[PDB]
Amino acid sequence: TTQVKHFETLMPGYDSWIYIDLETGKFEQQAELGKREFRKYKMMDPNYEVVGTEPAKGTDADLPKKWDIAFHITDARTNNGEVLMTGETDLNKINALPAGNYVADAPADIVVDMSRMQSEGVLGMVKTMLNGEMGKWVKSNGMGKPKTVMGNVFAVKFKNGNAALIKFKDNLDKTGKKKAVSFDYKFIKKA
Repeated sequence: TTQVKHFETLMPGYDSWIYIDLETGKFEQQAELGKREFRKYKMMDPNYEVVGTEPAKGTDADLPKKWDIAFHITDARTNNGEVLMTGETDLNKINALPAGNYVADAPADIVVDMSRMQSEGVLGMVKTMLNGEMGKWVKSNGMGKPKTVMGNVFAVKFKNGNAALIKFKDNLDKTGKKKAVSFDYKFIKKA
């Protein structure tokens, strides 16, 4: 288990991801590459008509070479990882992954384009993979309200045998106007 490391960055827009290599602390930015569906919604109902499509601009082969976890706004994805939101809130009081119910990534739609939501009630959506558990790093206070960063340490097991313990710090910049992802973490290299 490494010392505690830190990661922080201001987030890009709805059409982009950051990909974090937890081992090196480095990240790369990249657009969502998946095919898009423009959906017109009849009032927060899941009933919609398809009004447009743009083809995919790439495939998973185009993804950055080395990454463990990834963020799109507040959505989270792992590179073949399983996540458990533990009950621990002090990252200094934990140095190994506990037993429990670890959650794999599952199919999910993300919002890639929200520019025509006000004018038309249309959203560009892409079908991708998200990790539902890690997604809990921010808790909604209800719509139209700033979310709150949860204090819990998240445990992450990777297929490759590495692991991490992550505690989120911030989802906004200092002004509180711009999105961000900030956390402290310990990396546990497969021995």
